[PDB]
Amino acid sequence: MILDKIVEDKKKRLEEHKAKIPPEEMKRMALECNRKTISLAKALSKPGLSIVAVFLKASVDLEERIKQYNEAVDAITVVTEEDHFQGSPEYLKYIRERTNLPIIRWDFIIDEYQVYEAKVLGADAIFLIMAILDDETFKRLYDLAYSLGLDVVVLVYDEEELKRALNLGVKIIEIMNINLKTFEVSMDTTKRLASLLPEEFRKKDGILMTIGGISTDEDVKRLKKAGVDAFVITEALMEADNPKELVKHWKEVYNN
Amino acid sequence: MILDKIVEDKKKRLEEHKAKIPPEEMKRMALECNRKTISLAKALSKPGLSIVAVFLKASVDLEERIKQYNEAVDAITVVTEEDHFQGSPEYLKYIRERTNLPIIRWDFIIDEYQVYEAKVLGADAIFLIMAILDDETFKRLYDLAYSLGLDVVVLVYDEEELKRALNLGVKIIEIMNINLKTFEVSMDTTKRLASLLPEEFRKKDGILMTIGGISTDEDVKRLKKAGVDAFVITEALMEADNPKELVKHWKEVYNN
Repeated sequence: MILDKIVEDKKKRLEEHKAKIPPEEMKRMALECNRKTISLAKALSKPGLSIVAVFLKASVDLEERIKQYNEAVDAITVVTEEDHFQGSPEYLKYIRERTNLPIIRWDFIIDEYQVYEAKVLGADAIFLIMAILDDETFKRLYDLAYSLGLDVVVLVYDEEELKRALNLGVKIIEIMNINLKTFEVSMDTTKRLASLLPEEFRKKDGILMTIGGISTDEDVKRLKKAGVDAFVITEALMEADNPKELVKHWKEVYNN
Repeated sequence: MILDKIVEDKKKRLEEHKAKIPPEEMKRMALECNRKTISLAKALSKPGLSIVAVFLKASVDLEERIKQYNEAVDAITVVTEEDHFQGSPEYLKYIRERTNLPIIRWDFIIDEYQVYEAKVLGADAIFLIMAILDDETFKRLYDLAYSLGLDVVVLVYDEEELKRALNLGVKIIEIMNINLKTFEVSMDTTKRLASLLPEEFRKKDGILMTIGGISTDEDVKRLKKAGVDAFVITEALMEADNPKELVKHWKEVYNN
């Protein structure tokens, strides 16, 4: 119903893109074209809570929201998946022109084509999902992204993905606050998994990000306790009349 | 991005329904109201390949498609999830009035409220997903559905879910033909998992259903080889000009 359609749509989209810009050419452009990446790692490990805002096209007002986010948050995620979310390379290009913050490309990134393409489109980082990559494929894509000067946000969902992830040298880990077995979106997830991080994680420049289930001041206080360095926000920042004030308040609750 | 939104939407929808029809009342109606269920089990274990067609509202022509499906397929799945797919109790009611085939309610069924509600709405079976139910909750909902005269289609995705499922007495198992680690939708999945079914599975009235990745005659021949009793179809039957001919041809390829 859901997972099977996401997979088949993505394979067809990849074939549609590879037709327009062939893979050997996309690789050529990534290697030849000049772009200094804006460091996501530096923006996420700065003291205090870092905020990552998400740009979704669906599930000009955009120029305004970009300007608001530019003054409020620390990095931007752009969703380029096309069938479920109506993203596109053009959408990312549009936002890239209008912000100096680090951009993370969010997509189902399973192919080196998409890593080269991320570099070409001006992303500073990509999202890799442990659940849809075996260990060989993950290491390949992870290494290629860093060879291009990109950071990588690694999404984990449970204890063995985290284990796999730490076992593969990962430095930026995002935990989704979902618990499928209780059909719940709660910080109880990050809390249990964060406890399994080694004590040297932050010391060795490890970065912990979370997404989902945080909306109250008490929620934010739980993050600091857990060693979360950054929070990824979707609708809460889209719907806020005053994103800068919301971020400022979250950061104060975190720091105090 | 995806999983967290599906979970939060579903919890809010459940609260919206419980407000209109409280749970104690929904239970009263399920127990008091008269309905003889149409046996899904009998329709799926009849000799040959059984076809289950899916009614999705999104992702009157409907009256026509129902009539076409009534002459072609062996059971109907109705998606009642509202936020991702635009289903509704009304949608199920509408289809129920117009078909004598067994109906499976497809939703994220995590609450006995939804099992009682399925009975009230005229479903003959419900869908339970191993991945989003712990063993206590699964057994409760599985047992309640059968106490109401409903069948249960149990969705499994990997080897330990199947193990869990067989360990809980399940009789109708649906395998989704997805492989997350290779980001593929393929019968290679059902084939590997079907091999792990005990030899007594079919003898003890076990029923194996698959969904996804089958579209060619060779695909269909792989199903029989694997002991698949039924195939669940979505777009292939929606888009067919002649569903009865498509089903007839699939059934011939299976039987020969």
